[PDB]
Formats: sequence, C-alpha cells, structure tokens
Amino acid sequence: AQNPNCNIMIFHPTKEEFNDFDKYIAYMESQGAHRAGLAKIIPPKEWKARETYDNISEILIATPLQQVASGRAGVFTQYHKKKKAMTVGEYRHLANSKKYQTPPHQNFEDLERKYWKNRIYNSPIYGADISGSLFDENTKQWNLGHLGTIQDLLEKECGVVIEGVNTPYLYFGMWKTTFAWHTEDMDLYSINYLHLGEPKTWYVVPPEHGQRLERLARELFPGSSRGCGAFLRHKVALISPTVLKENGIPFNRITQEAGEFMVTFPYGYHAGFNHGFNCAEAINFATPRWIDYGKMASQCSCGEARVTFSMDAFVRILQPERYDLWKRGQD
Ligand SMILES: O=C(O)CNC(=O)C(=O)O
Ligand SMILES: [Mg+2]
Ligand code: NI
Ligand SMILES: [Zn+2]
Repeated sequence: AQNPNCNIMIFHPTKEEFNDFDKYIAYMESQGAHRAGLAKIIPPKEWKARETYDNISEILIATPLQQVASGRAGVFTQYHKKKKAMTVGEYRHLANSKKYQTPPHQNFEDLERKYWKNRIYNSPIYGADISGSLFDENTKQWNLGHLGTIQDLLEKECGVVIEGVNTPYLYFGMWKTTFAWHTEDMDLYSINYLHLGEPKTWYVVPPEHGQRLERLARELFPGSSRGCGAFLRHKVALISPTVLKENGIPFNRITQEAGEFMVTFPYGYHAGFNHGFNCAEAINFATPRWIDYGKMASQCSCGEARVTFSMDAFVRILQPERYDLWKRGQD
C-alpha cells in the first residue's frame, strides 16, 4: 500500500505531465496521495495562470463576510456576519490596515502559533465564495474554469444525464480568515489555486480516519451535534492542532504559497487560515473513484447547510433513499 502513514505528498509535474489533468490525478493516487486527504502540486516553471494580477481591483465582493468567533481559543465556532459590498481594491486596503494586517512574525510556525492563540479575539472579513475565474482563457493546462464537469463524470460513469453546472469560485482573504472543518459537498474532490498574495495554511485528516474527527466534533460541540447528525456540513466548527493531538486524531498540516495548487480528496476533512491578503480560486471535481464516496456521503437535512442547485441531482441519483428528507432541508 502506497503512503501508508497518510502523509501529505508534494508533486512537481513536468510541462508534459501537466497536459492531461485526469491522468495526473490518477498518477498521484497511484502513489498514495489520496491517503492524506490533501496534496500539493507545484506547476512546471513554464506555466502561468495569467499574465499579471495588476487589473483585478475592480472585481466586486458583493457580500463580504465578517467571521465572528465563539468558544475557546482551540475549540470555537464562527458565524458569518454580512457586510456591505466592496471592491477587491477596497478589500485589499482594508486587509492591509492596522486593524487587520498580519502581525510581525518570524516564520510560518510563529504565525501559526499566533493564529491559534489569538484568532477568537478578532473578527476578520473574508471575500469568499465569489463566482468567477482569474485564469486566462488561453491557459490550457490546469485551468480551473475548463475542467470536465461533475455532471459529465456522473453521466460517463453511470449513464444518466443530469441537469446542473460546475463553475469556480474566488476567495479574497486576509489575516485570520478561516475555513472551518469540512469535507466537500457530496464528498467531492476540490482543487484550489492560490493566485496571489500571502499563504494559506491547511490542516487535513486522512479519509480513512474521518469518522474519528466526527466523533471528536460531536463531543466538543454537543448542542450542535444534537441539532444535526452531520453538523460539520454547516462549515462553522474549528478545532486546533493542539486539541486534535490531545485527542489522538490523526492529521497533517501544510502551508500553500502563491502559485501552488492544492487538491483535497473525497472525504478528506480540512480546515485552515490565511496569512494575509490573498486570492484563491477553487472548484469541485469528480473522478471514477469518487462515485462510491458520493453514494455514502452524509448529509445535513436540518436546514442549515443550504447548497447549490447542482447538488440536487447528485443526491437524487446517488442517494435516492435520502433524497426526500434532504430536499425538505433545502426547502
Ligand atoms: O480557501 C478556502 O477558504 C476554503 N477552500 C477549500 O475548502 C477548498 O479549496 O476545498
Ligand atoms: Mg478589476
Ligand atoms: Ni474545501
Ligand atoms: Zn444540519
């Protein structure tokens, strides 16, 4: 068995190997990359996502989200308070302000310490979940707006044609902006490209150990767990590496820098934070190996998770027994 300790693997594809996306994902899996839940892909030196980032300031962040924490430093939830619209240039200026900017630090480990010590005492503003792309249309390799769609994969594997679309999303971050512990919708893969700016630190639980994280989460967030049998689908709970280690939960960590891709694998729980002003692009995708994860994915039916249009068909076809209850939670 390849990668039996479930370490995060880092890949350096050549420009030739960068042509065929599906083939390279399958290659990484042949080397055991999925066992970690997360892999890093450093593009060949010949590649670029676009020519420059000099002309992005007029992108609108219609609903910036202020991420307000509750709990203790290592075990907290966050809620998202909607703020007034602002442009990316306005948001960049805000991120760099004295109130929001990254503090002085020695290295990534010192900043990580500061994040976990101090996160809860601040409410950073995240420009998350903005439909759009920053890849140039002429970038032919690993262009996250040009991937094979999940609807097409389901149709190719299972024979059933379904409605729905699959487009990317932009994330504008600042120091302390946080992504809570989650797996993807329908335990899909994700791919995330950090276009510019400061790093993003990731934590990940191997897919084979995901239920250990779920059991801890039920213990640590006991009201939430009574409310919903899949409350991590709400994407609000944070648990620090120190607390994970104290509770024996297997995990790994890695820092993504500008110009690097990360792939999350089916049922790989992940969480993390941004170091400072940045912009990432991410999308979900599927492969043949996903189908069995999709069929077994938990679902939130309490009403909280509310998701895209395109998840309806995935539930309907892969999980027909669950469909009626899940759709009620959508309505
Ligand atoms: O970058 C973020 O805020 C969150 N991203 C992801 O969870 C991902 O790419 O799967
Ligand atoms: Mg612009
Ligand atoms: Ni994710
Ligand atoms: Zn729920």
